[PDB]
Amino acid sequence: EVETFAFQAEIAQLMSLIINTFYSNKEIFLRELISNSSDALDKIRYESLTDPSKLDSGKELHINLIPNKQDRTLTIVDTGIGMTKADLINNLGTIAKSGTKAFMEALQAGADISMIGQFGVGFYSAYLVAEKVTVITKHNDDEQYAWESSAGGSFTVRTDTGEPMGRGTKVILHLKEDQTEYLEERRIKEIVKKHSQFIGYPITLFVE
Ligand SMILES: CC(C)c1cc(C(=O)N2Cc3ccccc3C2)c(O)cc1O
Repeated sequence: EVETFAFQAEIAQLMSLIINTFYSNKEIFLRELISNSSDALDKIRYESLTDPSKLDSGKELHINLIPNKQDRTLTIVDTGIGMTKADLINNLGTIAKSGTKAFMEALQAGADISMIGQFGVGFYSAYLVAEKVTVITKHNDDEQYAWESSAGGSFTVRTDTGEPMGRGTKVILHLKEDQTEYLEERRIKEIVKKHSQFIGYPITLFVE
């Protein structure tokens, strides 16, 4: 069973801006996803301090970067808190309506696209490089779900019968044809060092 949803008009607008604005500094997408992963890992870590059973779905708190040149995908995996069905539908747990509004106001007053993450809508920077994004997620309080969107105003949600993950979020970037540099090991290392050097969790870059 696949449910199709319309993005709120503001989010559809934000996505169209990201996809259609000329902006060469696309590499910032990765730091935005690593930042989201790090936030989700902080959440599970903090909740686990009063309830250790929250880590029964996995004790390791980490980030994996998985390039696949055959599929032309870059996948960002974490073992953070994950998201419920309600969170996914509600703009992947972001303050997207108010954040978009504030972001647009900032862009009028001298901000640029790289500042997207300051407004809580950094996830959408995935569309700088990806023609389609798949989000697989597992929260302790819910079952596993796949969110998907190629933009164009809509997204889908279905139950994911997996590859079960114990807990966390997997972001699969189906890269645009001209963005395959982000599958190269030396390029990924360079971007992690430039923008995400000092992060509170291990980042493992998988080799092919
Ligand atoms: C898709 C994107 C928004 C994203 C989400 C997560 C995620 O699971 N969460 C849950 C959570 C709880 C508190 C604070 C932030 C977050 C983000 C993720 O792990 C990675 C992502 O790219």
